[PDB]
Amino acid sequence: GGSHMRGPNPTAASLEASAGPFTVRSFTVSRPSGYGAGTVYYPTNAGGTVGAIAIVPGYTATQSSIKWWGPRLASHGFVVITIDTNSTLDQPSSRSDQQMAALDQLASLNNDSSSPIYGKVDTSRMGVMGWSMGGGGSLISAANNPSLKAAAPMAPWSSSTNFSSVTVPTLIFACENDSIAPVNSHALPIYNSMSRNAKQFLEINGGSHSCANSGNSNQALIGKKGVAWMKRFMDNDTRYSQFACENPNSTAVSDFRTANCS
Ligand SMILES: [Ca+2]
Repeated sequence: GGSHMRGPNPTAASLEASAGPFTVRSFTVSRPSGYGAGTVYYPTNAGGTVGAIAIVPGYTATQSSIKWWGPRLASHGFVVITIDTNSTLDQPSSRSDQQMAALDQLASLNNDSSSPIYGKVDTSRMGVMGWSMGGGGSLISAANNPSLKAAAPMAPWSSSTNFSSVTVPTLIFACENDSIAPVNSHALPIYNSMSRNAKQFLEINGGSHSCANSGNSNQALIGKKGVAWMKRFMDNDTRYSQFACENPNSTAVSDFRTANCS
């Protein structure tokens, strides 16, 4: 598909800032199809079509826990939907279905001349993210939909750790002191199961289960890595290779691993 480069050349400082290069606006989805609710964040001035990312919260949680990713990613050139699930008690498989339904709705709104994102989406370039059970659902989405270009589960919770089938580039954020989805029985065995993909594991030092959520104390680092990963793999943009693949050399990181990254 070639590359899909948007925006000025990245620097560490420009990726650690809270606001990327593009102005962002948002709207709530009027008739969500297959999920509970969504807010769509989009760049007004990206200079070309951009890929789409759907983000799912955790069990009992709402969009507030994942909201910060909307403007953070959209401002670098992505259409991002943060969803609420049909019920906040939905399990990971249901969360995956709703995540994929939200991406499909972004593709439909791209066809809709009355939508703010009419013609703004390259619907062939999509990614998945989520927290906790939504991170589990993101891994299910990636396993079931290898056409996805990237995945970034955060403090994932899953009953099964075997994601050996996944071929999608996957960045797993983990939280060192997680007591809800302990790293040793969730994020790390999940990470080790994947032998068929580019992958990365970033464990946040001292982090509780909410360490990648809105209001976290490491938005510079986490946001830099999330954006860099999505830019590298959703846009095929090798200006981001070093940022996506590098050990961040951060006292904020207690464990860093990566494989097959370029
Ligand atoms: Ca520590």
